[PDB]
Amino acid sequence: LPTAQEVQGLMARFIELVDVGDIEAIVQMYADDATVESPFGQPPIHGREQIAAHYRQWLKFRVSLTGPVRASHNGSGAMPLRKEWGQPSALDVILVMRFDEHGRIQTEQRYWSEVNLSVR
Repeated sequence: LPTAQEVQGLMARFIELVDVGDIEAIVQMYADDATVESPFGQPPIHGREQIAAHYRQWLKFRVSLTGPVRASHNGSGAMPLRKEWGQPSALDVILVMRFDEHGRIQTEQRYWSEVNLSVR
């Protein structure tokens, strides 16, 4: 499993990739059978093709870290971020990721809902 420093690096890079919107690079950071859990109790997204399709649908956007990555010794980490984007809207999110032996995202948990949305 990646160390804590490696997890920090990985999750930072993930943010960069989402910010530029490089879908292929994003998808490759995920394990081939990765699972992305939904904060809405919808079915999880499973596997690179579904993850790709969802990132393609999902992607006019700015994503940034609002604070340091919190890395662990168990190959996982959590980070706070803000997504910004007709009005000036923001969404506050926390992402939790568990990585496999190859430094790829094995599982992802996403924390946010409408209460974290600000339309201003």
